[PDB]
Amino acid sequence: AYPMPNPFPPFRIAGNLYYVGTDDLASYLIVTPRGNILINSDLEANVPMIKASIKKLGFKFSDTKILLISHAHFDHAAGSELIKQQTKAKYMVMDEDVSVILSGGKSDFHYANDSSTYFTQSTVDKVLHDGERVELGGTVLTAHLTPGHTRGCTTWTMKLKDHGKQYQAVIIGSIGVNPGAKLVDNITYPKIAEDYKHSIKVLESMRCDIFLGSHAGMFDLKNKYVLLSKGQNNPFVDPTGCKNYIEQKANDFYTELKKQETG
Ligand SMILES: [Cl-]
Ligand SMILES: [Zn+2]
Ligand SMILES: [Zn+2]
Repeated sequence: AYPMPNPFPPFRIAGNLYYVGTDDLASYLIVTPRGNILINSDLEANVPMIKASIKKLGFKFSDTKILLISHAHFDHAAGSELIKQQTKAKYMVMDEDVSVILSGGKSDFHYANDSSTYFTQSTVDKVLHDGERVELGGTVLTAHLTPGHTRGCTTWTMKLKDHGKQYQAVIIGSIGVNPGAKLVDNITYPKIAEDYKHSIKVLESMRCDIFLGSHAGMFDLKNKYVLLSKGQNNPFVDPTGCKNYIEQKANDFYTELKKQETG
């Protein structure tokens, strides 16, 4: 059973990007004059928490115009149908992950036969592609296809202005290798290893100032939030941590590949 995340205080990360997630599953709110964009619906049990966080910041849940996700796995997309019903937000997903979203996880190349990983089925209002942009009220998000973890895992990026300076925010979708995933001669997802390697190439050459991810633990949410409360110069601007994390996971992939190929 996936550990139920604990509530986390919502806050502004930089520019018009706010954190409205939990102490684990990370969710983001981009506020614009023409509505807001929400990233990651998390677990069903988390929807009320996400709505509450958005309202705590002084915004309206009803102003959610677009719903996005890091990748198609229950812990990041299970609550999407509820959010669509409750806000009428337009659901946009990377083409490669659409099948999983429509089938509620039944078509998952790895978890197709694990009902504990299934989630409510939902329709995709707009199919996204590598490098496509999502724009609203002047804000521009770019969807980067960084496959492997899921066929259509998306790494979202955007430029934020903070304290007069410009910073590239990167929400790493995930390039982690889940326990059991087969990297060699995968029957259902043959290009899995090839995809991970492509993601490593993309991520390792990607400008990254404001380091974020689908999971709080990826970018040290807790400690950075504490520094933020202490009033430190945006502790979320962490290009060094981003570089190191990407390299670490890139190496974690090769460690698993090595294990599967020679262990
Ligand atoms: Cl990790
Ligand atoms: Zn996942
Ligand atoms: Zn996850």
